[PDB]
Amino acid sequence: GPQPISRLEQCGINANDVKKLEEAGFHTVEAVAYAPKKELINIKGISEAKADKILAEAAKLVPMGFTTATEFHQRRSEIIQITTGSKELDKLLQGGIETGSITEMFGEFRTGKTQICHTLAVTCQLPIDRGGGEGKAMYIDTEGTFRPERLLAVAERYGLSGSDVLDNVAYARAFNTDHQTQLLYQASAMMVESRYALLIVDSATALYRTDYSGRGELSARQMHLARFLRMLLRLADEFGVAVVITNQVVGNIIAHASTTRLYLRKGRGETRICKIYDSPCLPEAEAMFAINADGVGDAKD
Amino acid sequence: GPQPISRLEQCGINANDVKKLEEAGFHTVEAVAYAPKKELINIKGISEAKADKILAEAAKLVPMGFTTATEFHQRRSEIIQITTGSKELDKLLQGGIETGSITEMFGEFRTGKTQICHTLAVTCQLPIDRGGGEGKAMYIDTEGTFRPERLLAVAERYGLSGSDVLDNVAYARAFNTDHQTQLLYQASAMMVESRYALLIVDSATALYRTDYSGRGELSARQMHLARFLRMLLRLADEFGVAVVITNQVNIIAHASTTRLYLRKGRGETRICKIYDSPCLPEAEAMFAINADGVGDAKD
Amino acid sequence: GPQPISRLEQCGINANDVKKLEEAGFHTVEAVAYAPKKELINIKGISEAKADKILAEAAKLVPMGFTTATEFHQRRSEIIQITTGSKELDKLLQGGIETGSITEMFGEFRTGKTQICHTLAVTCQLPIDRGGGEGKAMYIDTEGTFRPERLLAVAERYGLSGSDVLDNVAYARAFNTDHQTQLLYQASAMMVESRYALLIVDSATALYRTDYSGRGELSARQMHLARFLRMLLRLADEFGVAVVITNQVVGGNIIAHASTTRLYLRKGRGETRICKIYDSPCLPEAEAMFAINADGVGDAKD
Ligand SMILES: Nc1ncnc2c1ncn2[C@@H]1O[C@H](COP(=O)(O)OP(=O)(O)OP(=O)(O)O)[C@@H](O)[C@H]1O
Ligand SMILES: Nc1ncnc2c1ncn2[C@@H]1O[C@H](COP(=O)(O)OP(=O)(O)OP(=O)(O)O)[C@@H](O)[C@H]1O
Ligand SMILES: Nc1ncnc2c1ncn2[C@@H]1O[C@H](COP(=O)(O)OP(=O)(O)OP(=O)(O)O)[C@@H](O)[C@H]1O
Ligand SMILES: [Mg+2]
Ligand SMILES: [Mg+2]
Ligand SMILES: [Mg+2]
Repeated sequence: GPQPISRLEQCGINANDVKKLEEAGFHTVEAVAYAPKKELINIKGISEAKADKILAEAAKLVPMGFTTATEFHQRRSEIIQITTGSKELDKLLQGGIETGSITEMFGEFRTGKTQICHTLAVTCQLPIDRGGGEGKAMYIDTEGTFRPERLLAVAERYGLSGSDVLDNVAYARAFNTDHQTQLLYQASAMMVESRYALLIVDSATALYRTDYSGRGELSARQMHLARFLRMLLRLADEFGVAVVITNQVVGNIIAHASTTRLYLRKGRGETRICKIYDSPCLPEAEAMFAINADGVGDAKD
Repeated sequence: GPQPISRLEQCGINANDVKKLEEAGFHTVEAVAYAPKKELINIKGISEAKADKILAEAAKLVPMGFTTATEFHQRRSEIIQITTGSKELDKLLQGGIETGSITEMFGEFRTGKTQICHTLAVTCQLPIDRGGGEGKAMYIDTEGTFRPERLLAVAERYGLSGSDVLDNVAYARAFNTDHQTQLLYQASAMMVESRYALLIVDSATALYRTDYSGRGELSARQMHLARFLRMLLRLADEFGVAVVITNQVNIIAHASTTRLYLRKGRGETRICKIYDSPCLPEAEAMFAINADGVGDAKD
Repeated sequence: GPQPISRLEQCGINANDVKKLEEAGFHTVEAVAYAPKKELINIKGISEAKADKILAEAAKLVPMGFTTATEFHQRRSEIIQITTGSKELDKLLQGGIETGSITEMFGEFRTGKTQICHTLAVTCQLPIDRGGGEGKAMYIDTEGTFRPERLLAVAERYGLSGSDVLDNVAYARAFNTDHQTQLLYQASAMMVESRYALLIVDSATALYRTDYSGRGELSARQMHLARFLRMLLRLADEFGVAVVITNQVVGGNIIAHASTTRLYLRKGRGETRICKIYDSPCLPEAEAMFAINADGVGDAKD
């Protein structure tokens, strides 16, 4: 129950004003309730009086009162944890990737940040009883490393139709930072008509280094990156989907944006070691995994 | 003895005018005595004549004369200090978190600002004789980092019923600065029916960076934050509860009474340092983050 | 279908402004859509208003919306894979050299970086049904190791006219880094009038060590190399040709994401050589052995 924006018109908001909200980026009742007063006023063709009518009726459908901690604890029992393909890696995450939050994977090059994303892009279509999310996947690529054939190998592992998996994965390559943020506007509208479960941005920081290379323009890219991260957190709270982003390390804005940070480093041979950095519920522990032809699997020395 | 506002009606003020004061945020005689003349005039449906009647009769129940330092010293002896879970950390605070004042914890990410809040959200329910506050907990979250499972582990450490602990913790996530301030209005009404002891805002500065990002709007966000901090100080003086806020790293200079700096040590160990304080000396203390909550370091 | 830049003039942009885009390096509508806002504004005689009209109308011809994974799978199915001459080496690359992307071959001296380039310079002229690209070859040399006689021996192996093979190979030796980058401007104009299929730069890192030898100039050569690498990746997306560069490792961290497939070469017994794949999004870490024969790069024959 994400409260479609069409129900906001039933409260009293005229249908023409709803069109302005959809083109602005708001497609749910929870989105306008998330927005302050200044967000609706800045929209073209919306006065302060019209903004107050939206916030009042939006709070009726989505209440924001105080709830008991035992109630929010039961809300965590309804959270879906997507498997990563490795049993030892799933134990490290106390179940898997938590939906509705941003997960950051920072590590050296060639470690396997992109490989983990391709594996998760298929496991989200798995049934919920098998550790999936029963939703479509969304892959935003910036390195040119997207390979649909790698998705077919993961589908064969769990016995899913490779053709149906590719039909449920949306792909788009961002050419620049302005294009990278612009793709999120189309992403919000697509998640309203169909159910998605995973949003992948690989890489989320590559385009911010090539465009703004000067020293006086450092504050400019930080303003653009902060605005890009805020839209990711809004989409996570809006649709309850898992957000996975990659970062290349040879960065203080992705501190509070990410809810769970993962550090990847290379081990002996094809084995890799993963460690949890920042997390509110998971303890600092490590787990070993490997990168096989079937995707991300368990280590087999 | 904070003089509830119901006694103000007994002096001569009609009860209907008192209802307008409660909807504004004033629920005690000390609260309306705290407010100047301009605060009551700005309230809808209150004239200057009605405001003068309130302040005059409020001074009878709450006098504003000079008192001996030994008398105010005994009033500070009644202040409750909530334990933090670490014995070395409790010694640093000369007892623990002081109720009725704002405590700010500023530090880098992953230091443990949220972990201290979850630990204090359970230790505040302990009996006062056991180092608690004998009151419910209130958690206002802005990062999405609230974990009820962390509260259960701390409750099992001190031998408390996990179900009863979750029933005594109020949780609400603020989506923006306007929503963050709006939650305090509901918070004041909840503290009237039941006794609370701790108010947590994590983070108190995160939403003020996401909403107001421009440069021409810099003066606007400072006015909204200053008004938010004054409401926290008003709630602390009104109900005598502890206010704990986190900040990720000038307006919170005089607003905050005790500042705590957190930095990471080797492994799971953490180091805490006191920044600004009128009674606590500049000292440091070491603590750890265990599965049972915030405990002492054990090399 | 890369949408040539001449179609951008049909939308409303005057043809004279399009001429400035060709002199800058943009020859398709997908190229100006690839470029951000700052790239077009920095060009002499182009204002922000003219740049906004280009980017807006370019998005109309080349949409930048989300596509199904099955659609991008068919886009990779249309990519031409040029054979390397060794059957075991072609199996290692899941087909051959991928066009439209940069392929790096880093290895010690005498391993065979130059020999592989000469072999690919002839196999690209083969028919696509025979594993070729049906396009001309372009060789940018920096070591003075270009030998047309090696091209004639490879042409005799595949039964091609040696005279016609030499007529379809463009050669130019870069004397310095500034000359190395300047040759790419001439390369873009040549690929518009005639069809090319392969661009070879051997070596792509030799001139950046001899020219910039000081320590205070280290940050200067990295800016020039990074700008040079971006132009190679842009030409690959623009013309859909394969880009092969060689590097001596006694590599750089800037060619990390720029290169799509890295190959490591080491010497075996005799004339045999061993090849290994380093970084790749689709190819697994595996090794393959090959040899250097008089006919070019062939399979190992103990
Ligand atoms: N088909 C495959 N089968 C098995 N293993 C593979 C396959 N393809 C790639 N790998 C392995 O996965 C790794 C790929 O690393 P990856 O491309 O994910 O790095 P990355 O984190 O994306 O770095 P960057 O994005 O900065 O280039 C390689 O080291 C390789 O060993
Ligand atoms: N179950 C657990 N057992 C032991 N330690 C834990 C457990 N869960 C979390 N931790 C530790 O507590 C820390 C949590 O950091 P925390 O989330 O408090 O940072 P923070 O102050 O909220 O930073 P920010 O709010 O700016 O993101 C982690 O570094 C982790 O090592
Ligand atoms: N006509 C030929 N017949 C057989 N083998 C040959 C012939 N010509 C050259 N070779 C072999 O090919 C190899 C050439 O190595 P090559 O010049 O490709 O090294 P490289 O990778 O260019 O090193 P660098 O360019 O860094 O000096 C020689 O070792 C030689 O044995
Ligand atoms: Mg990658
Ligand atoms: Mg936190
Ligand atoms: Mg060579």
